[PDB]
Amino acid sequence: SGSCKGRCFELQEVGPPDCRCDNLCKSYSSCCHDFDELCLKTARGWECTKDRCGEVRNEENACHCSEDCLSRGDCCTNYQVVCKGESHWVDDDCEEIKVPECPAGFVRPPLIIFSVDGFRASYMKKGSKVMPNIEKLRSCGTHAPYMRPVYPTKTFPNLYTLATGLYPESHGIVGNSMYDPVFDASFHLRGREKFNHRWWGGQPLWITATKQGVRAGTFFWSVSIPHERRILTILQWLSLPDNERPSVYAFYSEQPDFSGHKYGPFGPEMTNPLREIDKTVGQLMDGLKQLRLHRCVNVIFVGDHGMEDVTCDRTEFLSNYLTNVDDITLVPGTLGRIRAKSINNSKYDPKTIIAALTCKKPDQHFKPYMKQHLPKRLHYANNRRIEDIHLLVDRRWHVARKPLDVYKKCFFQGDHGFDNKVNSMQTVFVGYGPTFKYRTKVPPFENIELYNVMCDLLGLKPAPNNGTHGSLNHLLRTNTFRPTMPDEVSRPNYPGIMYLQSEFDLGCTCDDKVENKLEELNKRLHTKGSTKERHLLYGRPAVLYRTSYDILYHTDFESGYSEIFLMPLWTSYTISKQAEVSSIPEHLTNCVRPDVRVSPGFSQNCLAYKNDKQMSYGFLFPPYLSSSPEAKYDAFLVTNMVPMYPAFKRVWAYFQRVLVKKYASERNGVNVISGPIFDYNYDGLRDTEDEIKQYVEGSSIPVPTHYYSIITSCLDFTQPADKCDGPLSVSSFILPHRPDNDESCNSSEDESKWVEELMKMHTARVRDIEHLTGLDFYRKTSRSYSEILTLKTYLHTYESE
Ligand SMILES: *[C@@H]1O[C@H](CO)[C@@H](O[C@@H]2O[C@H](CO)[C@@H](O[C@@H]3O[C@H](CO[C@H]4O[C@H](CO)[C@@H](O)[C@H](O[C@H]5O[C@H](CO)[C@@H](O)[C@H](O)[C@@H]5O[C@H]5O[C@H](CO)[C@@H](O)[C@H](O)[C@@H]5O)[C@@H]4O)[C@@H](O)[C@H](O[C@H]4O[C@H](CO)[C@@H](O)[C@H](O)[C@@H]4O[C@H]4O[C@H](CO)[C@@H](O)[C@H](O)[C@@H]4O)[C@@H]3O)[C@H](O)[C@H]2NC(C)=O)[C@H](O)[C@H]1NC(C)=O
Ligand SMILES: CN1CCn2c(cnc2COc2cc(Cl)c(C#N)cc2C(C)(C)C)C1=O
Ligand SMILES: [Ca+2]
Ligand SMILES: [Ca+2]
Ligand SMILES: [K+]
Ligand code: NA
Ligand SMILES: [Zn+2]
Repeated sequence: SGSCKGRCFELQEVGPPDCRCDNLCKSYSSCCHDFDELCLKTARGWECTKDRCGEVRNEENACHCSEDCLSRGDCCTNYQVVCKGESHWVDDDCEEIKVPECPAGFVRPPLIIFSVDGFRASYMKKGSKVMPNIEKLRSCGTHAPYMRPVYPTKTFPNLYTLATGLYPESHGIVGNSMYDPVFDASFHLRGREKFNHRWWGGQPLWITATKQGVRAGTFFWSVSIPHERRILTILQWLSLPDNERPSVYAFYSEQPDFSGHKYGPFGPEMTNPLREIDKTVGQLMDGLKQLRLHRCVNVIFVGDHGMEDVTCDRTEFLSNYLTNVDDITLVPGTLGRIRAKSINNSKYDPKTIIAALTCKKPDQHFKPYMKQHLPKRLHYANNRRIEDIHLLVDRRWHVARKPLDVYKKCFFQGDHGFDNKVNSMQTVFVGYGPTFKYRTKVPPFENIELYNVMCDLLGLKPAPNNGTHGSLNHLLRTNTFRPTMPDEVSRPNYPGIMYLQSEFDLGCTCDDKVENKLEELNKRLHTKGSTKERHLLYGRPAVLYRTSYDILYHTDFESGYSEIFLMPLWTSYTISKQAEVSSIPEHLTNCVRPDVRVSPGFSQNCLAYKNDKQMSYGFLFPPYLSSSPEAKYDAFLVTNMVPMYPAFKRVWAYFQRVLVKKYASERNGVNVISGPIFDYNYDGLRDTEDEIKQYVEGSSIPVPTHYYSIITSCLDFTQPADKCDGPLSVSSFILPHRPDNDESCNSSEDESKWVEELMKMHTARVRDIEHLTGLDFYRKTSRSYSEILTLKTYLHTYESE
């Protein structure tokens, strides 16, 4: 005589073999004997009808149309519509919600997270005619045109990111399928291992809430609970008394993802799943309205990822590239992860595998990487569950090991998982409620930001995460989070002229014996910082760690020079729309000049570069853009030199000689901050000096793993970058410092055919560069700090609209 009565969908999960009545009884195959009869009632379906109005409460029924259903909180959601002549929520005009309009005893507005699997961003416009409820939320509330998922653009990684504010590499759910070599265990969609708590790192919202005294409803719903029942359960929970009622709830829909896989993102069959999801939204909103909570609850309508057209004929097979294909294990599909089939195979060499997968067919539809060489914006490396070899797959394609795998399983027309900047992978965000703004459209943002906001909505302190708290304040009417700029840890030195030329023995020559007093005070003033206001538009960056460095001023650029790394941490310069490009004179071709402000012992030397047959050098401030022949000499200072592989110099030279001036023309001047990054342990964080794995031969000169640039101008491009009154515009890059161009399959062509495509692939947020350098940018603008935080999280994705 099993005991689920009274306990249907329990919040305090009890301990088996005492029988369960919650969303993980079904998932464990261990429900109390009568769960299905008591907790999954369906008799008479989900809608009141005229003839049910005022009925005699009968507890077999799925939901109720009896008089007493409201204070019980178990009416069918259309009860007041059918039996009281009330209107559907979707038929009421939008009215601003200026304050929460909540029953007494509510201590904060509840939050409902309505998550929709595979809801591609473009469905909001393309399906608007068949989703009236969703369209009301979007138009009346706060929405973005799209929301960026994390990579990989799969379900578990994304939903767990939403819950935690963490990148996959930090929370540990790095794919829908995974092998952990520490546990020696596999995580799969089908089956039970995925439930073990050691997979799931960070602190998800339901725990953050509970630890701070805020009760949560379930986040994981069994696939056997119909959607209408999930909705009714939420509404029932919302009717509980004060001391038991949760404040945060989640609803999950497996659609439109399930149908998008079968039919493709825009298959004609997709219209019905979109209508069904809208109806479910309408049920929730009508249900809240009956409870007088429709102007009390904050609702978030959010997806995990989009959906692209993918068919079994667009499959790449590794057996067409590798003679040795049976010696590897592939995690396949819309990304590839490769590891050895046996770790006892001493033959298995990842470099030979990468080499055999690189630019072998002319329109090859995947590109192989060592995971540390993946674009840093993906943040997809610092986890032992991520295999060393990664294949980034072109949108619309699959990769598989051998052809049998794809014909012992074309059944599907849709898939997802690709690079998170791909337009088809973008998803949705709408926020509706008293805490969200009214009829407001906000720019696109990343789903890692939402955890912080959900915490702000609930009055919770978020666990440490990868969002930038405050960057989404512009979504919110109140409960904004007002952070303070991080404190500078190291104050700069400001060295004057302290060394004579003969103190330097650098192996460096400069054939420059090229000797007024009007001009002599002029050069002195430039060295003392007289043009700094022009080249350092937003103040100097703050150094957020302990180190020794010098500010160096010049006519055309300013730098923060590290005595520890023997090069600039940052170099900052402004190029106006009218700047002229010039070429390096021959009296200066291999010229490098001692910097008499900086000791020989804290300087680079040219002999190390001569000796190092693989390493050459470039400059952070480009000599090509110097303002005068006198100022050009500053660009050849040893303190503006950085180590560069010759293959990388092709990239860098094209950027400096062609692209910067192009950007200045297009944007009405640009301010550029460039520098090195050292991330030898691929954790996305600045390396300390003891982490550096490579030096210029025979020297203490460390070799960067990457070079960054941050390119800022006026959002109103009719104002010049140096005289901007309002909001700013930025694009940035973190380019991999590689000794070959194997990544660029067209690299034998001229740079105008491949360098810009490389830079687009390695586009970056300012915030990414901050983590990687320990610098804080944009310290002195006339803009609000939250606006600046938004700017620092911006990613220029170079996708069409
Ligand atoms: C994105 O946001 C996140 C969150 O803010 C950032 O991640 C943090 O990065 C911090 C710096 O790397 C990191 O701090 C370390 O924590 C160690 C203790 O960590 C444990 O406890 C915490 C707290 O509850 C917990 O969060 C951790 O969770 C990780 O591990 C579990 C497995 O048990 C996973 O389930 C979970 O997914 C998570 O994994 C991720 O992080 C770990 C590293 O912590 C990675 O290896 C995984 O791949 C994955 O990315 C832990 O359970 C602490 O020991 C470290 O301190 C060492 O270093 C300093 C140096 O001065 C020293 O003071 C310490 O004593 C210690 O040094 C000694 O140990 C060294 C290492 O063993 C040893 O080599 C030395 O010789 C010394 O003896 C360090 O403080 C913090 O853990 C994570 N948090 C999370 C959740 O990931 C992330 O950086 C952000 N990303 C970007 C790009 O900004
Ligand atoms: C295959 N699969 C997919 C997801 N799923 C299932 C059942 N129910 C859920 C929904 O899960 C969530 C919903 C939300 Cl909204 C958030 C947040 N934030 C987090 C989760 C996780 C997953 C528990 C982390 C299921 O069978
Ligand atoms: Ca999904
Ligand atoms: Ca690092
Ligand atoms: K060299
Ligand atoms: Na190449
Ligand atoms: Zn899917």
